[PDB]
Amino acid sequence: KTVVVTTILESPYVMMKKNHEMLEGNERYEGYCVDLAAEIAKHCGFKYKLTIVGDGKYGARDADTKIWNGMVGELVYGKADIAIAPLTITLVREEVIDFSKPFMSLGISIMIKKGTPIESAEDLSKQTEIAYGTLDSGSTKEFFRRSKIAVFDKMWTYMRSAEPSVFVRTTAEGVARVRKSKGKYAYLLESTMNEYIEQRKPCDTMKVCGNLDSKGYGIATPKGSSLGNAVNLAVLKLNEQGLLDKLKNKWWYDKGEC
Amino acid sequence: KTVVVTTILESPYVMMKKNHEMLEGNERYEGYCVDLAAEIAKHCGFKYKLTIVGDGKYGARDADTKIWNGMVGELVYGKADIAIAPLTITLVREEVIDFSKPFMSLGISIMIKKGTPIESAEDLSKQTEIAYGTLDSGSTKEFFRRSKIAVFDKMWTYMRSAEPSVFVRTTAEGVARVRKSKGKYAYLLESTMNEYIEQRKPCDTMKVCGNLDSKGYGIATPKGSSLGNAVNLAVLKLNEQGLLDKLKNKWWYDKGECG
Ligand SMILES: N[C@@H](CCC(=O)O)C(=O)O
Ligand SMILES: N[C@@H](CCC(=O)O)C(=O)O
Repeated sequence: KTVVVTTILESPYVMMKKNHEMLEGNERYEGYCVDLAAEIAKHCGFKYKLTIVGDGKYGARDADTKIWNGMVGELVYGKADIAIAPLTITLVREEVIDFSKPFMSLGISIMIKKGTPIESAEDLSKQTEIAYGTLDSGSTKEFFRRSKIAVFDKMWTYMRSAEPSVFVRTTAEGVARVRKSKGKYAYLLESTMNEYIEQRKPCDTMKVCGNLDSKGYGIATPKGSSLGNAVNLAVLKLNEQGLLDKLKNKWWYDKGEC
Repeated sequence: KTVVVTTILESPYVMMKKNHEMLEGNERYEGYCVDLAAEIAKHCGFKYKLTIVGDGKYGARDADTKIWNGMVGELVYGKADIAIAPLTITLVREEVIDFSKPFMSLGISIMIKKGTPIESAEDLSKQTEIAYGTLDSGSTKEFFRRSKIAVFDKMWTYMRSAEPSVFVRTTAEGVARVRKSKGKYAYLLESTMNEYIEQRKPCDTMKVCGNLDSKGYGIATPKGSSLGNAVNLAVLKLNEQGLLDKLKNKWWYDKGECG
C-alpha cells in the first residue's frame, strides 16, 4: 500500500510552499527532507504520503507514564511507517525504534545575537546576565537533563529552575527570542539549524564555533519493520553518490543572504 | 583625461568574461569590483580604463629596499590613478596611500578539503602532517609575520621554514593545491574568497568555522590626490542606497553550484 511518512515543519527540512493553498498532497511541501523522501522512495520503490506530526514534536518519553509523543510516538503506536525528518539518533529512542545510518551530522551549538560576549558553554554556565534555553522536547533538552559533565549539569540546573521559562516550543520561537533580547538570550540548538538561520536575513545571529557534542540524524522506522533494511541501504547509496551533500548545499548555502 | 584603474584578477571581484577573447577594453572583465568602478565613475563622471597589475601582486614593501610592489606600488609610483580591488586596508599601506572607508568586511580564514580533520587554526599549529600556507605577498602573509599571538607566531615560523614552499603566487594556485593534496594542504585566505569558492564546482572545499581576524577592503588612491575625496564620497552614498549590498548579493550567493 502507500507508505505514511511522518515528519515535522522545520526549515529547511520541511517547509510549506508559498502557494500551498493551491497545491495538493506531497506537492504542498518542499525542503531537504522532502527531496530525501522522494529519493529514498525511488531507491526503495514505494509510494508515499507526507504527513506532519500532529503534536508538532520530535519525540520524548514521559517518565511517569513511559508513553512517547511526537514523531517517535507515531512510529511506536502505529500511526506511520517511517519518519523522515531532522530526527536525532539516541540510545533511548533506539530502544523503541530503528534508525538508519546517519544522513547528516550535527552537534548541539549556541546561537547569539551578533555582539553577544559568549564564546562557549563554559562562558554561559559561569554567568547569569545572559539567559539560555533549548527546545522544550527534543534530544537537546535530554542531553542537558542526562549530562554528568559539570558545565552541562550546572546549565541544566539553571535552565530547569529559571523563572520565567527559558525553554521554547519551536526553533522559530527560540530564534525570535534571540533577536528580541538585545543579546540577553542565547539559544541552544542543533548546528544545522543554527547554520541555516545564520545565513538568512536579517543576518543578526551568529553560530558560536565548536559544538557541545557530535551526532547524526537518521531515518526512523518501527521495530520489526520490513522497510528497515531497504531504507538503510537507500541512505548509504545516496551518500556514496554524493546526493546528500548536494541537497545540503541546495537548501543551506545556495539560498544564503548574509 | 582618462582615469587609469589598477586591479587584479580575483573571482568574484574581477574576472574575464567567458567570451573575453571576443571583447576589448573594459568589456573583457566582469565582477563586483568591475561594477563598483562603473558606478563610481558615474557618480564622479569620469572615463576610466581597467588595467591588471603587471606583477600580479596586491602590494608589499621590500625590507631592504623600502620599495612597494603590486597594486600599492602602481599607486605610489604613479602608474595608476586608483586601485579598485579587494585590497585590504592596513596601517603600513596607509602610510603611503589613501584608502576609502571600507566597502566590505572580511577576516582571515582557513580552507581545507572536505574530509580534512582541522577545526581551528590552533589545531593547524599543533600538528605536522598537514601543511598550510598563504598568498606570497599580501596582507595575510604580513598578518602572520607580525602577530604577537602565540599560535599565529608558531604558524609563521612553520610557514617560513617549511620545505617545499607552502606559499603560492595566486589564490587559484592555493585553491588548486588544497584539492590536489588529499587533505594534506590547508590554505589560509580571506573569508570573502573562501566563501565564494566553497560553493563553486567541484564543491570539494570547506571553510573552517571562525575567522582569525577582522578587517576591511578599501578603494585606494595615491597620497594627496584630489580623486581620493571624490571617490570616497561616492563609496558611502551608494551603500546607503544598497548598491554595495546589491552587488554583494549579485556576485556571491546567486552563483552557487553545489545543489
Ligand atoms: N533534532 C532534535 C530536535 C531539535 C532539538 O532538540 O534541539 C530531536 O530529534 O529531538
Ligand atoms: N587582500 C589581500 C590579498 C589576499 C590575501 O592576502 O589573502 C591583500 O590586500 O594583500
